Amino acid sequence: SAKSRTIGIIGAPFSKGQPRGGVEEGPTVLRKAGLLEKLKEQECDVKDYGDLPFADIPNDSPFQIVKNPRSVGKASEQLAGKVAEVKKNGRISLVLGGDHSLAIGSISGHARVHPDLGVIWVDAHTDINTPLTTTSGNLHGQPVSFLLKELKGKIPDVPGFSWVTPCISAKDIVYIGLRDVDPGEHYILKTLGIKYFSMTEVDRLGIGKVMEETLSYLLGRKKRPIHLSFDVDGLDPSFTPATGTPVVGGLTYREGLYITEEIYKTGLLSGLDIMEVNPSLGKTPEEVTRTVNTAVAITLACFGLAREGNHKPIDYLNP
Amino acid sequence: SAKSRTIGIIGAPFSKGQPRGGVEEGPTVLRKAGLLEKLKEQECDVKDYGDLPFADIPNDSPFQIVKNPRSVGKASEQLAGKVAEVKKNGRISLVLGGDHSLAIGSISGHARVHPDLGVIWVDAHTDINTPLTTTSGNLHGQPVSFLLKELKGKIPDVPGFSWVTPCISAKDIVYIGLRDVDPGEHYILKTLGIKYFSMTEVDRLGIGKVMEETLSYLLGRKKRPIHLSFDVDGLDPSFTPATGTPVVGGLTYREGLYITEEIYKTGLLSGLDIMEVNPSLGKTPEEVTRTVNTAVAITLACFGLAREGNHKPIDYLN
Amino acid sequence: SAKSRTIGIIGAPFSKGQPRGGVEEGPTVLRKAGLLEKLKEQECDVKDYGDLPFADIPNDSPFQIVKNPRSVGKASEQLAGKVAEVKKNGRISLVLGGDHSLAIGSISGHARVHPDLGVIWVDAHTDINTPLTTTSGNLHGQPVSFLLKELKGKIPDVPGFSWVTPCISAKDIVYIGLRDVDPGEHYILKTLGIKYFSMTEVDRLGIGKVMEETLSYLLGRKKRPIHLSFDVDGLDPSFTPATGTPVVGGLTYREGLYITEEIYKTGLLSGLDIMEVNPSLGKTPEEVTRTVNTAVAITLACFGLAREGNHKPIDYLNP
Ligand SMILES: [NH3+][C@@]1(C(=O)O)C[C@]2(CC[NH2+]C2)C[C@@H]1CCC[B-](O)(O)O
Ligand SMILES: [NH3+][C@@]1(C(=O)O)C[C@]2(CC[NH2+]C2)C[C@@H]1CCC[B-](O)(O)O
Ligand SMILES: [NH3+][C@@]1(C(=O)O)C[C@]2(CC[NH2+]C2)C[C@@H]1CCC[B-](O)(O)O
Ligand SMILES: [Mn+2]
Ligand SMILES: [Mn+2]
Ligand SMILES: [Mn+2]
Ligand SMILES: [Mn+2]
Ligand SMILES: [Mn+2]
Ligand SMILES: [Mn+2]
Repeated sequence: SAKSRTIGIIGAPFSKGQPRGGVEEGPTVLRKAGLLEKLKEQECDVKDYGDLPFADIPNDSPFQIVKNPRSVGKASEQLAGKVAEVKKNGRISLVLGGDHSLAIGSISGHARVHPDLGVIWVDAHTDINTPLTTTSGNLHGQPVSFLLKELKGKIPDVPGFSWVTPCISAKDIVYIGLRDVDPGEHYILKTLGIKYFSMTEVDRLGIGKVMEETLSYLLGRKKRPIHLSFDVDGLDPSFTPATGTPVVGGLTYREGLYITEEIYKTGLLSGLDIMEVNPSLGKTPEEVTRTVNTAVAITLACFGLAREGNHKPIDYLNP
Repeated sequence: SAKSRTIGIIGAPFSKGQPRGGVEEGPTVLRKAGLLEKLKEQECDVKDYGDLPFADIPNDSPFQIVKNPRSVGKASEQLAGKVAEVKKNGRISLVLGGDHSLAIGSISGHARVHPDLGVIWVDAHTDINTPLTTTSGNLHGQPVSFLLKELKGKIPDVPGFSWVTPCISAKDIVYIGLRDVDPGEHYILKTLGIKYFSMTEVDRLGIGKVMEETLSYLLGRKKRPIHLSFDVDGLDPSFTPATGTPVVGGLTYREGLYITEEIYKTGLLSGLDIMEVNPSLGKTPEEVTRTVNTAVAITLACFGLAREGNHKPIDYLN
Repeated sequence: SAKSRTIGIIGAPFSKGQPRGGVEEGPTVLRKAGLLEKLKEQECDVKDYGDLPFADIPNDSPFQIVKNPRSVGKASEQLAGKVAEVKKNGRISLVLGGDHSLAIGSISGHARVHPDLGVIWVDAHTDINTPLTTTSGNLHGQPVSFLLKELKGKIPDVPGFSWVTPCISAKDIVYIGLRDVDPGEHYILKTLGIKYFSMTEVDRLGIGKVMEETLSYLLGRKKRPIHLSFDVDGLDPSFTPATGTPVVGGLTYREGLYITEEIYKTGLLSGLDIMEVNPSLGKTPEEVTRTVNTAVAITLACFGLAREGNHKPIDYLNP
């Protein structure tokens, strides 16, 4: 199959980045929904590397207020190794989460094989809090801080993160869907001059202009791999309610599909994260099914499924 | 009343273009909602040509996988005759469906009186499958194939369709709202070079640019008649749930009203189809009422009802 | 605090401008939701002038079809005096309604201190019916007609309104969100040549272009105080269902936040009305809260709360 439709699926059943149980069932519910089968139906070369075990770390005291540092640290270190293995096999790494702290490992591992990569971060949250700016202490709101080169000297020695080396510069990341940012995070976002399209920008410009600007900002100088880190809470909770930190006034089902359709069209998608699907956080069994279906739809669009339609290079009027 | 406000209403209680029962009740639920009365309230000259009787064809064997060919063929043939009669009487034909296979008859009947007409097709689906590309065999998903001049020779001899003559060229149709297109249909669109605004285009451009481009593509050379074929599943199932083939991520209530408001403003609406309203597919009685109300609102906008407001040519302050 | 964040709160528990009971509980439910506390949390200087006592007028006969004229007349006369007092104290007047007839008093009282003010009217309705064009006889659908200078000679001697002097010209008002306009109102709108962005315009242009044009139309010549009169039914009933006259196809939660965010950014907000919140019209206990939370969110955006985030002028990376 073509490069843009060759896929290495990694299940990352991990939850200790945040306090709500159930996010570790994300790989299980996404698979049961028939993700692998639906991708193979759209001419994809899919290989399943299974679910990473993430063996228990019973002795994992907090670093100041930062909860489960060694667990989050080790899960991300093993994900890095697995993502790098998938990348070396000439496959787009498809990380099924799991909480967004796993992005430390996903982007790090991807950058080991492709150091020139650019990040598109779809989320309601910046996840750029450092272990010292965080007020919650939940590492799922800190991944970007461990990855940025400009934040070196501002990240303290956190147990389980000594393997981490900042791999991305402030200029190679674009945020889309922002609407819930902490004071410390907003300060980081402005002082470093990170490119962002909050909900305000999406409202002002329209998702067409947002995507046109996002892709020109990151690819204008030179074509390079794209790493899309998709947090389902980035979409409005009317489409993805079964998630840990939902915020009203989010990206629509259409905007979510438009972002992913545009990234596919570049033929440069190299890494993908489908994060924060928590099937225990539905209010009804339908809310869970609605979130999973939306997450599956976003994923299919990342690998070629277009609303206008798709067809094989054959004559349909004379079979 | 003005030409843009003179209507000939045709009831088309037909369902055999698809397998789900209840879509034949569409003319009944749209009328009960007070469509005729509400149109007369907005200074429309309304003439009701009634509901067409669709006689049973008991031995209507399938053409390959294509279900009920003679039934779908005869219903359209009847609709074509009625639409032409309405058009000759200087009226805008308002077809109350019924499934989308009735578009074969609606557009054919309209083209007999106005051959230079342009088609605006609002829908989640292209309905351009031919009897040979179709996988479902449901005729409601093949009306455009029978109408296109470029597909002459690609349509086999289907029982009940020998009266059909392709009346529209690939350059005379614009699609709005596409989000569920079959491989064969996508091939047809691309090879014939049909103009389309799928949900991707609506997201990219905005409905303002979509309409500006749709109307310029069609009338740019000179003014010509407009046939709007409105399938309620073109709109999102949060506004029109009571329909046979609903697809998520659809046109909003606002986008639907914006398309119809822009078409009204041209004063060139000559034919209208309000299709696929199925009152048996509402999960609650409210889902049915919501779909009917949305369909009625779309129809009123086609004949002048504007969100900014409307007023009679009199002095309201004196 | 900053002028744009120095606020004076006025409670206006009044309902006799329409026939549905409960809209007088609007100030009570908005306060209970913690509006004052949330504003002080975003560095606002908040002063509460309390709830205006609206004494009963037992012998209130209708003027033709116009219901409760003296009651509506006296309530706005009382509000005008209070708004003017708040304005003289160098504060942004924040009127918590209450039905939209109170806009007669809110805009009048504001114009006594700032006569060059511009009005942004966020609503589904024009509220421009005169006491003679109205078919309902409900004064909350008439405040604009009492305020316009061009409609002087067309407003009859209505009991309780002799204190009223038209303070705004047709060129000084912009409508946003219109979708339910009476024939008489549409005639007034067109004959006077009032600037408006009905839902048709919002769909055509996008809220970005709508706001850019609204602010340019009013502030292009000279900076002037902005009076935002926000009726919650201007937003779609999926966000504000607990309201008297809901109309489908309204402004989204995002569009509402975008309008208010843009008005804040000018630093020229001088008067604000949060009207038609009726907690008795919520089909479930959930519908009231949704409407209330939405109204509180709109208000916070008017005084600085931004979706991209906010931060204090301190170095967060080096405390
Ligand atoms: N910035 C947060 C954090 O934990 O740092 C604050 C938060 C808790 C209270 N208000 C929202 C959650 C947010 C982190 C979001 C992490 B996510 O992976 O879902 O983007
Ligand atoms: N192209 C379809 C067909 O029946 O040909 C296939 C369909 C069934 C399963 N996938 C979508 C329905 C579609 C026909 C749509 C007809 B309609 O009037 O609703 O637009
Ligand atoms: N123009 C109205 C009026 O009473 O003037 C007519 C109305 C009643 C039935 N149809 C809509 C209500 C509208 C006025 C609404 C007042 B409001 O402040 O909520 O806009
Ligand atoms: Mn996240
Ligand atoms: Mn998030
Ligand atoms: Mn159709
Ligand atoms: Mn359809
Ligand atoms: Mn109002
Ligand atoms: Mn209103």
